[PDB]
Amino acid sequence: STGSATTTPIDSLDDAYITPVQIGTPAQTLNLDFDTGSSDLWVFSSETTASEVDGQTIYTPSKSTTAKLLSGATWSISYGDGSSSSGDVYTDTVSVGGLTVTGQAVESAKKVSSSFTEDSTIDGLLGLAFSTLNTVSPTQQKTFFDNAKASLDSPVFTADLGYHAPGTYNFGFIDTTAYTGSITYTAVSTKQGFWEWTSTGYAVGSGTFKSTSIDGIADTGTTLLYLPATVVSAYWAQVSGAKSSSSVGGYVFPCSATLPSFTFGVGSARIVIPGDYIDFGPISTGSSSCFGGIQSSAGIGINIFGDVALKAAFVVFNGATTPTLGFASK
Repeated sequence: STGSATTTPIDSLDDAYITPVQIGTPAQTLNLDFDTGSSDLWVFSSETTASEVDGQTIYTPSKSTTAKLLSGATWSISYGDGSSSSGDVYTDTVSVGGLTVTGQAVESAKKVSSSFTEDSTIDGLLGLAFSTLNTVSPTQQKTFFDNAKASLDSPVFTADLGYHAPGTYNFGFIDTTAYTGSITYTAVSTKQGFWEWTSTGYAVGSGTFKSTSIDGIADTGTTLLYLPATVVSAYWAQVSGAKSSSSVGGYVFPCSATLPSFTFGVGSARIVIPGDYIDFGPISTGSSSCFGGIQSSAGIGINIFGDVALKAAFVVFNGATTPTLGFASK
């Protein structure tokens, strides 16, 4: 089997991407944030505290003839941005782009933090990291990809995120029309539960490539590119007026600037992020200070190849017995 679904930016900055997902019988379609940095499929629901729902579409398990309470199971998750959610668990039929999994754990939110309530466009998350990170207790549950894998034509999914435009998540096949050149594959460590890999270096603009190993995660659920402070300083030093602002929470730059590109290495190959992809717009409405799309990872503990980096590439998440990551230009 295969599936193919379009993923759409939630706003004009590509702050996140939503993909329609069918849950239950008859189908209830929710728009979920596919997140290769986590491993829980959770949704706003008929059980979510009413004051914490503000415009999201909800899953109502009592209206699904295939929903079954997973008795005793609870979940609770906290994300790197400080947001969180928790609740109980049903199993139900879940389909993405024509690919159907029966018995998928659907984690129903009883509580969500303010940032989820405040984002009316995201109805939940669909985790695509390794199932060892799934938070369901006392019986850990499998991701949608893990459950689908055996049925797929090939044990892979691909992320093809657009810049200010829709893109595609494919399951079970590699669309050879969706990229240019060849795909360069690189090793993955699953020891932390992430799609963790080592970039071979970077360049700023037209500058020379610096060969240096940068360990990080491929994370579709993170907006920006978080890299070591040395790398980030070298980038922003090429932008007149750019500075790190403790009050804003990162590097800012004059909105009048033209940003240089940023290149990262994948083996001997190179992915170029155009400068425009690094512009996240005014820090507040009407400001002439703009927020940078490359930020320091120094306070995180891990480097994160988020959407800013991933949307410059066609990315293969290869879930074979030894997982690997593939990157192609497009």
